[PDB]
Amino acid sequence: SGPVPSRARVYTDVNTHRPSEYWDYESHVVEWGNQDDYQLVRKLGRGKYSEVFEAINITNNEKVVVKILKPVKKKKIKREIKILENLRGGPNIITLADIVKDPVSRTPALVFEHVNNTDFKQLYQTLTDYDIRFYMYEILKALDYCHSMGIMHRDVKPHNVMIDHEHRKLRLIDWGLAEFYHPGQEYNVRVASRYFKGPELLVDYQMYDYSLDMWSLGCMLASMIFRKEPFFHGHDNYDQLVRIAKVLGTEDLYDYIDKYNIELDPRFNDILGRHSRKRWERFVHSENQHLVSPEALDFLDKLLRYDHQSRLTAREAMEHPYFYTV
Ligand SMILES: Oc1cccc2ccccc12
Repeated sequence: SGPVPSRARVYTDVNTHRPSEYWDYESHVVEWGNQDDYQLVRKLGRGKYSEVFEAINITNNEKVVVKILKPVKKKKIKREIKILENLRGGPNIITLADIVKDPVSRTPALVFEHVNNTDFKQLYQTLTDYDIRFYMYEILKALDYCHSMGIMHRDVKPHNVMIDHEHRKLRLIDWGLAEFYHPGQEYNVRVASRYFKGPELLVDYQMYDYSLDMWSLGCMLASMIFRKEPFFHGHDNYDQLVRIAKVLGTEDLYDYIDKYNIELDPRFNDILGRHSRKRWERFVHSENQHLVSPEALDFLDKLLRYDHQSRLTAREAMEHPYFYTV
């Protein structure tokens, strides 16, 4: 009679005991300042619904980042602004400094604190075993904080992790896919980048929680310690699950779908196959052995699990021996 329900093991009722104003983003009143206080300097990047610029606040001569959001869908922006305002000031959370509109275009624009980002492809080659442990712990601080605030990022990936390595500063950015956790709520599974999508989304199990973020974090850790980017290299959403199965075996996938009474899409019939559970040590090679340790492997094993309930919470992850040196 449908799928078996599930709930978060931590911060389960944090939003339930909160007033609706905190999580009712649809009712949140957004007030837009004048963009004339900001002078655009140069374009930094371009997203599907966003153009990002480096800018100067002409009232204090401070550099900022301006995200000109394309009004593809309102409420989503309301959701992102409400979440950004709720988390504003939290450890390693990007600071939303202002919300503005250009007088002529009337285009919505989010103003963030400036982060002097080190290129990922440049970072990935200079980071030591210590650096990986350090930055993973910084990400866990941001995740345990937003989960405690009843929020799941739902888009954890390297490009959403901004690091100023010189200043050892880290920020979790892009909260446009983030959502408020409400126990028993069925969410849209079309979230996260393919490589970091958790098995719950690929099997279309809508009653997921903060643990989705812990799966994505595990994908990042695996790519970093094994120097294989991405780790689960799917070519589509269907193939992505097949790639997870090629490492965690097809036995636990059926155990997981049976535990939650999940109906597998017929598209999986001819592509899924039969696979065995691999030892994490099989991914160790000469090029990555300086980043691997029994602690790192035990920690990874406890994040990359089919069962979202069985994964370490961000708070449990922070207590792992892998972080004793931080
Ligand atoms: O050093 C790292 C550790 C964990 C995650 C990272 C994400 C981006 C760039 C570097 C990272």
